[PDB]
Amino acid sequence: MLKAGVHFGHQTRYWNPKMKPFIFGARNKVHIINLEKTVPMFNEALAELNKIASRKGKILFVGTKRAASEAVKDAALSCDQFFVNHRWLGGMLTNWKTVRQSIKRLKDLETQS
RNA sequence: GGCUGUCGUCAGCUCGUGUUGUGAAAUGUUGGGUUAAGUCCCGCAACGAGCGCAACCCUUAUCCUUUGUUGCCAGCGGUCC
Repeated sequence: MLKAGVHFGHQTRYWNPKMKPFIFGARNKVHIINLEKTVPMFNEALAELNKIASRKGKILFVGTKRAASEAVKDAALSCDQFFVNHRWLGGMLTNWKTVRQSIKRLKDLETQS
C-alpha cells in the first residue's frame, strides 16, 4: 500500500559498513535495503522541497546511467527544473567562472549559428 | 640592438579558475583508439583559455556574370587572302 520501495537492493558483498542501520538483513548472498525504513525521508524531503519552492528554489538532476540519465530529463522539464545528463565531470559548482563562460558563450553561439 | 640560420610546419609550451596535498608541488597536459596534427570521440577532478595545428592570404582546376582593346574569329561579305 506504500509507494515505491517494494525492491530488494543491489549488492552481494560490496557494502559500505556505514549502512549499519539501513539494511534489513543479509540473505541469499545479497544485502537487502530497509524497505520499511522508507517512511521518514519522504516526509522531510517533501517538507524542505516545499520550503525551498516557497521562494522557488532550484534543484539539480544528475545521473550517469544508461537508462536513468535520460529518465531524469523527464522529471526536469515536467517541473521545468535544472538537470544534467550523462558525463558530468566535476569542476563547475566550485569552478563557477569557467562554467558560466562556457554556458553563456556556447548557447549564444548556438543562437548565432 | 637589429637581422639571420638552427632543431622544425616537428608538435608541443604554458596560464586562469578549480581540485588534491601541511607543503614543495601535482592535476589539467590520462587509456582506448583517431588525425598530417595537444585532430577529435569515448571513460577520467578538472573545466577552460593562450601561443600552438587547421583555416583565414596568394596561385591552380570546372562553370557562370561583366567589359571586348592593341586580344578572338563561331556566322555573313568579298578579299591587296
